Amino acid sequence: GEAPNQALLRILKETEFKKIKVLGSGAFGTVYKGLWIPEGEKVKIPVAIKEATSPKANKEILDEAYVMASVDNPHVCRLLGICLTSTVQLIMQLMPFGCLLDYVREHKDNIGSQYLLNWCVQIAKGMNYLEDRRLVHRDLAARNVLVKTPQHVKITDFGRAKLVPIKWMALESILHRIYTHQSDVWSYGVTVWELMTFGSKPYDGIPASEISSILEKGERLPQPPICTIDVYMIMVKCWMIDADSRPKFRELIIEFSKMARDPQRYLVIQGDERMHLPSPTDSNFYDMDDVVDADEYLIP
Ligand SMILES: COc1ccccc1Nc1cc[nH]c(=O)c1C(=O)Nc1ccc(N2CCN(C)CC2)cc1
Repeated sequence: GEAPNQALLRILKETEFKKIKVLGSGAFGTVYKGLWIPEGEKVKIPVAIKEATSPKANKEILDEAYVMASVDNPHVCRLLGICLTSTVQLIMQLMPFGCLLDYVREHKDNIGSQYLLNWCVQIAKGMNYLEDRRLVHRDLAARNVLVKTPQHVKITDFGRAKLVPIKWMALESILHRIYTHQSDVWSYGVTVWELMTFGSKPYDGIPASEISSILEKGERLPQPPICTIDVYMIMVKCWMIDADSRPKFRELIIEFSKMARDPQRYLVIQGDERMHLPSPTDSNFYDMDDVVDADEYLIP
């Protein structure tokens, strides 16, 4: 029926890696900056470690590990391994610039049309991969897209991924709890809106209980000032009542790619092209000796 999931679950030793500092915290626990130096490989891999102990919380963190180890794409956050301490630790690739939501907010005056459209292509690619792997994300947002380098973003948070965030949810999802890859398209449309507005909160001030009826009436998120009808039309198509009428991720890759070839024709930003963002060809962009990124460190 279904193909056997031959993914390898890597078990890392507590002594094999160290916690440098705290990146962010919440209700789940906390995410630490860290370094992983495996066995005797003469490599230092920059990592992010996701840390009360209870049997049900450990099932939830192990389910997230299962899903995360069962993915491999340049625009998806893969699980490097797990550490079997009192409470299970998830070891993932360090995405130094953090989430895209906080990134667009903090760097607005330096974010141009090329970056914005390149991000859209990259998220669509990552999402289309999840669709190929028959994986419904169920929590796509600009807060769940991480920045490796300003020119490379990846999809994260598989704590909801299967084979509530109302303001990102499709109408069928709010009303009937139906989650399809076309419901992820709605969440993608909201994500694009989050980027195009440089981090605005969707339906700000409106309570989540009012959203259901608002979408039912025919109301949608407004057109960002930088958005041409071409880009907004896409966002709107992601928000159709008929899930089948919404675009497919493979089409979103195509659409945003054509636009990324001539970004100034599709996004009107004041002082565009003269805008600068960190590049791997910059001064002190990165002990430092023997540091390899996880994307270049393959197999045990
Ligand atoms: C799976 O856990 C997550 C779910 C949703 C969003 C983020 C994460 N955490 C992950 C998961 C994997 N890799 C990472 O690097 C992270 C992560 O959060 N990294 C991360 C987060 C924040 C930062 N700073 C960016 C600059 N800012 C001013 C201060 C914080 C740096 C790295």
